[PDB]
Amino acid sequence: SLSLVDASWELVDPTPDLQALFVQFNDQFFWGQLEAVEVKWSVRMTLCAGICSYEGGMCSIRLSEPLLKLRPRKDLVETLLHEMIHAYLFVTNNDKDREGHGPEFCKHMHRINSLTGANITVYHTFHDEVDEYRRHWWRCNGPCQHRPPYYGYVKRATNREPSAHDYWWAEHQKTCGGTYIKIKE
Ligand SMILES: Nc1ncnc2c1ncn2[C@@H]1O[C@H](COP(=O)(O)OP(=O)(O)O)[C@@H](O)[C@H]1O
Ligand SMILES: [Zn+2]
Ligand SMILES: [Zn+2]
Repeated sequence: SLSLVDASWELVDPTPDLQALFVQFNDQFFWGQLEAVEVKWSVRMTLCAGICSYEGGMCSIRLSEPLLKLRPRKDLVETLLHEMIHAYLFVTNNDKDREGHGPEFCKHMHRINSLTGANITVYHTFHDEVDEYRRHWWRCNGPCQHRPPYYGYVKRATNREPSAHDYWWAEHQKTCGGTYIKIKE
């Protein structure tokens, strides 16, 4: 069975094996196609539970140890599978939907949920979180997408774009110099 909803889905895993999960899911759900993709824990990241970075090539996934270590297994697994769908669309040159999570995303999302009983979702909060999260997102198109601890992200409560108004702006200009493309609000 490919079912993931077992006894232990709603419970914290003190010793997750992220590499093993990746290998398993590449084989079971992505037809082996994610060979070039790598997956790492971050002990530093907090703006996102999960991210991808694409060299535009090699694809990287990062999972937030701060946000996931104490959460139920299901949240690690659903976050990882969400990121692997983005990775798959990148690897297969099928990431041309206008939306972040357009029809292509929902096909894999819906399909993997069918196979496993999981609930991968198009939103990037946890199912139990309330509505007190920042909705306006930018991502830098410079090298800092790969750079810890923000991976290019800026998440704000209003449409307040990254600018010289920001205390960190001059630094980012020197250390990256990329431009902040609007994504969430
Ligand atoms: N040097 C940096 N380069 C790029 N982004 C940075 C840098 N320093 C901070 N940031 C951005 O600023 C955020 C921290 O801002 P914060 O101090 O929480 O104020 P705000 O209320 O504007 O979010 C980070 O999450 C990241 O998006
Ligand atoms: Zn996503
Ligand atoms: Zn940048």
